[PDB]
Amino acid sequence: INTNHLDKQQVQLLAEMCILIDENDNKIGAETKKNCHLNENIEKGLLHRAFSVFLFNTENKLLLQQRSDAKITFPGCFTNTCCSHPLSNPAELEESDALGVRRAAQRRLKAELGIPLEEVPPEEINYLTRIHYKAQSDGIWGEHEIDYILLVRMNVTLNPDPNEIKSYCYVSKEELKELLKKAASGEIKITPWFKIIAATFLFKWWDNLNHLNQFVDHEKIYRM
Ligand SMILES: [Mg+2]
Ligand SMILES: [Mg+2]
Ligand SMILES: [Mn+2]
Repeated sequence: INTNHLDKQQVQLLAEMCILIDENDNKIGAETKKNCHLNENIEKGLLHRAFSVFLFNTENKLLLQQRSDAKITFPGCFTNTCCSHPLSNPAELEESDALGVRRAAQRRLKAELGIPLEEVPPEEINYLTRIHYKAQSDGIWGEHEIDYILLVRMNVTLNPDPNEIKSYCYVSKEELKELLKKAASGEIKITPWFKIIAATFLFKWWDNLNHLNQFVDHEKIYRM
């Protein structure tokens, strides 16, 4: 179907090749971003690899973004720092130490937020665990991913792309709770994966930013 009612820069990105995985995060093929995000294809079992970054500054504030109205899935939605997909190329397919996803994150942090690659090298990105989830944006578009959860603690310089991001802000624990109450009462919108992680893992990790190890689980894929 017909992507003419949609933003041109976003549409171009639909040609990007994502990693098709089985339910255990083993690579099984490669498919365009567009096909990976059609509900019709997700209903046929299509599942791709993804990542979510949560970036805290040195005041321990979480950087949140609001997705531009240009985004094809979940526009206008408040969400964690940066999400995307590792590309089906040899740089980002690399599975040794989840290096391919961490490289993908660094790349998207630069593309979405204008964060210089040097400010967040792949070593500064802490891969915690993975979550499997399925969620619809509308009738046509949706998500089905095993999402790599990445944490960064870094003071960064921002110049975000207005095509990707409507607004952004750093929040304290209490300010996010306040924001999550506005979401629950329909005053703003949040993405389904951010709701999932906020309800389940986020505040536990947040309380323990110095000791993130007890949370590192590279074996278990959490099913939400
Ligand atoms: Mg994104
Ligand atoms: Mg290797
Ligand atoms: Mn996706």
